[PDB]
Amino acid sequence: QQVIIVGGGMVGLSLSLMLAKANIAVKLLEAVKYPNYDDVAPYHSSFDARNTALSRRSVQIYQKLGLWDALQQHATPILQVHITEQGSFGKARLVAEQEKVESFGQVIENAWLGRVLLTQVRQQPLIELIDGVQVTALTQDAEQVYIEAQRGDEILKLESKLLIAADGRDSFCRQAIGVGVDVHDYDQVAIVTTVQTSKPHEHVGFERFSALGPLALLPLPGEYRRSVVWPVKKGTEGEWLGEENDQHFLDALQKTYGDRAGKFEKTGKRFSYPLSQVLAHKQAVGRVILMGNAAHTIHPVAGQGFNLCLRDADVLLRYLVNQLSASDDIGNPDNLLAYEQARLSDQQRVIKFCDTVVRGFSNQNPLLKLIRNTGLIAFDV
Amino acid sequence: QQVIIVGGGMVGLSLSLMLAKANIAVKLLEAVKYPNYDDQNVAPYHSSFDARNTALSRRSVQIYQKLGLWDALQQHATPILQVHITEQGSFGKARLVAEQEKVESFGQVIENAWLGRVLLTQVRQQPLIELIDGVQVTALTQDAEQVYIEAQRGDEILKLESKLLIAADGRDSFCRQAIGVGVDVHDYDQVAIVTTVQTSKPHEHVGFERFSALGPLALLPLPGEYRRSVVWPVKKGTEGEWLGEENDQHFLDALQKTYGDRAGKFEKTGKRFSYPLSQVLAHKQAVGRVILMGNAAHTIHPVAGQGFNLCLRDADVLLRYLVNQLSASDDIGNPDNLLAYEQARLSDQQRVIKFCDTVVRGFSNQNPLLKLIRNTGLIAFDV
Ligand SMILES: [Cl-]
Repeated sequence: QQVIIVGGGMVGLSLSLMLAKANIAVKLLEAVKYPNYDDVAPYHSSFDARNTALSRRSVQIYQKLGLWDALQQHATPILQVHITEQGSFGKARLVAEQEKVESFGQVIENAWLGRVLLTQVRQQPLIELIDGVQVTALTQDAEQVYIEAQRGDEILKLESKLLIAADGRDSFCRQAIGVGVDVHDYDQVAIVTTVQTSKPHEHVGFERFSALGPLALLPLPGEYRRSVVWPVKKGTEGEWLGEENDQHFLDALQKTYGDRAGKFEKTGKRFSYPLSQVLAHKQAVGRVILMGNAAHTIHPVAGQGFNLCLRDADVLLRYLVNQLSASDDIGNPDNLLAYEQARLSDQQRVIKFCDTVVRGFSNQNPLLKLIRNTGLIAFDV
Repeated sequence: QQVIIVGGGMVGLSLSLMLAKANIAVKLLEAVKYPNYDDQNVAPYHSSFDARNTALSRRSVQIYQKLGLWDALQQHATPILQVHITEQGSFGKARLVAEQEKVESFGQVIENAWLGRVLLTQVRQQPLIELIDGVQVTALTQDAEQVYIEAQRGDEILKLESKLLIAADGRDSFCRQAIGVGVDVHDYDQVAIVTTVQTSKPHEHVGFERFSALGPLALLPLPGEYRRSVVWPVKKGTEGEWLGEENDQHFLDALQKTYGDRAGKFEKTGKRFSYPLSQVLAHKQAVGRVILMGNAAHTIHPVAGQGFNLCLRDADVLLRYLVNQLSASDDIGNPDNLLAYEQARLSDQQRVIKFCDTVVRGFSNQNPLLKLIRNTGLIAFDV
């Protein structure tokens, strides 16, 4: 092979497929052992399964890869958004209609996204899948990267002209190349789950600004299934978590939305992850490049930062293919530095956008602050 | 009498009525001669298409309610019950509809001619208000005890004294220049084109605003069910293609092209007034026994109401300082009491001025509804 990718997640699996499509062989390393579904294995969307909001560029990226036709089987589009409020300024409704395909994006089930990616990777002869290995050494010289993976008793020694590190927020390769991270924490915790409503969503996403905070209702592939996103202050998560508070969670959703979504009949397990940002100081060190959560972990945004990672993968694929037009060295360090410079503006804009979204959770009645900020009618403050 | 208000506009008339309600006699001066309405059938009241309007806040209506005047003022004042903001963009189409919860919260749009008529009529029936019209103040001096002014009627020279002088004589206030107070001017490179239009569809107390390349185009209701006020900020230098009788059809075509059929056909437009968006601030608002009120203290244009709602709040707070001062002294124009009032108003005026900058800077913001849909983290976008 020519390229080594450390980390076999959504980003790593997607990056290996883009390289294989560009006729670039790749060794993919992953710590966990993948399920070998060999007759066969029936996919069923679980109430406790996680979801991901894909942007239009992410859908287009998978379209060029020829994978969206399969990914669409368990992904639904968002056609409209309905935003409402009822505070000390009046009731207001914001309805936005989509007209271009996937402008509001698609909500895909995570289990289906990884299954399609894993199945297609195993069909590509240019991708050598090496699961059950944990990298424990990484060195560099002027010509190659050297890694030592551990497989129980065996030692695995590999080398390549370029190493792509996509091993998650707690990346091992990032600390091996001596790169620190900056951590920004927020006093918020996102409560996500999957509920079942008597009324179908009809590809409409909902959000209600209440005293409990912004309560989201995203459509799911199931016509009567919805994905809830509910950020709250740290410590307030215990009131809604656990099987003991299943109906209490449904009661808060019912009294907030009333009958706009019908009756909240069932709910799954409520997941909680603190809102924070883990940003690496650098992304390119010699012939090693950080991709995904190894470079930046931005969870509070829609898509959990996955759309930004897919853009990094698409752009890196171009910088490597264009480099191969000039020489046989796909791991040209100056090319990796130029790639990082080309991604700086988009990454900083998303990182700043994440700060705006989290600080916006405190803003109740934002539709009527927009009405006031027009200066058209006379409020009194 | 005892208090002299210089300026017989909407502010001076309101202030004189507020002082009269508090049992405070007041002399009111004005440069223009007022038309005694009486029995002259030649001149009743008409809602002219070239007349100005004012958006009154809830507290402003509450102030006129305490004065027993809103029952008559409502005859030519309409409430805003809904606000519809539309927007079209590359990503799609969005609409925001905001309704009213409590009465008067969205405000009332009153005709300026009717407001001045009711105020002037009520002032003339108030014995505690001495109305002196056709007088122009040509001199203003002051000592430790009184203010001295000299007004001219052409041949008659009027000399008046008072313990307190309330200067409400407009943006080019003579009293502000007499006490030696300069102004600070903050200018924007935009002017606002306002006018009154008539539409085939009734507005039904619904105010509209559409964002486009022309800038934010506002359509607000008026007392006439088919009358609407247009608020249109443009860049300085391009207001000529909309002003003038020869551009009446050019102006109506731009309204029809922006709103389509949401307001029916734009049948008729009045004269287009173009006033520059700017803030004129007096360096000081109180010097001795002279105090500035209205546009004499701060001319505020970009916001709805043209600062009038701020002036009524200024007058309401001023009455509280004057009434309490009279409860402990006979000097209603104590300079230190006026200075304590000015500092207490600094917070309100400064936040209105900052709100003006926020409004003006928002004109350059096209597609604001989509930005709100983006800034909530609901769906995945990319810019
Ligand atoms: Cl105002």
